[PDB]
Amino acid sequence: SMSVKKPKRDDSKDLALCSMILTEMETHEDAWPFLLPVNLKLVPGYKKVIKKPMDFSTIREKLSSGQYPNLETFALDVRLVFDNCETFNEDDSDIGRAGHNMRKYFEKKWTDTFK
Ligand SMILES: Nc1ccc2[nH]ncc2c1
Repeated sequence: SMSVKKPKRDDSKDLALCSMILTEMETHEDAWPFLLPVNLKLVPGYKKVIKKPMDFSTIREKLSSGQYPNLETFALDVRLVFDNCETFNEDDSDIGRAGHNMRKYFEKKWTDTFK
């Protein structure tokens, strides 16, 4: 509270570390459904169903331009990619499996790096 400061974690390396994690996701072989925005003109249903589209290239642009206030907002956008994937794809599909794989991959990197 006012004038009562909690010790806080050193956050000076957060930007660099999120960038490295995002690089590892960008170069994963199962990243292909997530590298660019879904084409809302060509994919039926996506625009109406998925209220907040997100993809790795958009996360990279936001990270590179100071649009994440902290590392938690970065993780929220990453998880949004995989939550959108589950909403729109059957678990059994190639894209559905890719999303579950990438989520697992991310969360381990996240835990190992920050927790
Ligand atoms: N053609 C095609 C098939 C499955 C898809 N999931 N998301 C986009 C998309 C496009």
